[PDB]
Amino acid sequence: VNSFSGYLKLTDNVYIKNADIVEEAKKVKPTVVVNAANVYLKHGGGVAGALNKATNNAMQVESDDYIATNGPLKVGGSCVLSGHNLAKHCLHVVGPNVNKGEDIQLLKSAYENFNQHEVLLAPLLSAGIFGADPIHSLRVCVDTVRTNVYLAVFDKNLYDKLVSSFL
Ligand SMILES: OCC1(Nc2ncnc3[nH]ccc23)CC1
Ligand SMILES: [Cl-]
Repeated sequence: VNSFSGYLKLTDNVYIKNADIVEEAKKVKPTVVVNAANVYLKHGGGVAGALNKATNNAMQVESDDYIATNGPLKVGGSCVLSGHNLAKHCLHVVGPNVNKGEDIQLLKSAYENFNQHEVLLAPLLSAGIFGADPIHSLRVCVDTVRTNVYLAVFDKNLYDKLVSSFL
């Protein structure tokens, strides 16, 4: 039993809700919130800009030190950093950016990072400003993630279409 509330069960391990991931994080304080990161951990907009703003820019400050030490992430890769006031940990995951021509096949690799954590609050990777088909992102999630994932989907109209086309 966990404290996630109001989610629709899609499969044995995947759940979904029409909500801002930032608000779900503020309410649940999950062990792991997933950020839809880019390789530079520049948290400007979308999920990343919203999470970072909610941390009063502490996420960005921590991220800049991470990059200065370690260099950029790989597309499809991830790192674990602090969750600040939103969660215990933030798993920064880089899905491919279709607008930059990055290989959508890397979306599966991106979701594989979720399997290192038993329970996660996550957005749809590569959706929104990242330019991929969100229906496809949900399919890859369900077919790749084996741990328990709670998907917060900000856009109401998007949430409605994701549910209806699933089974
Ligand atoms: O609409 C779904 C998507 N975006 C978001 N999802 C969850 N929480 C969010 N907070 C800000 C943006 C945002 C993935 C594209
Ligand atoms: Cl977005």
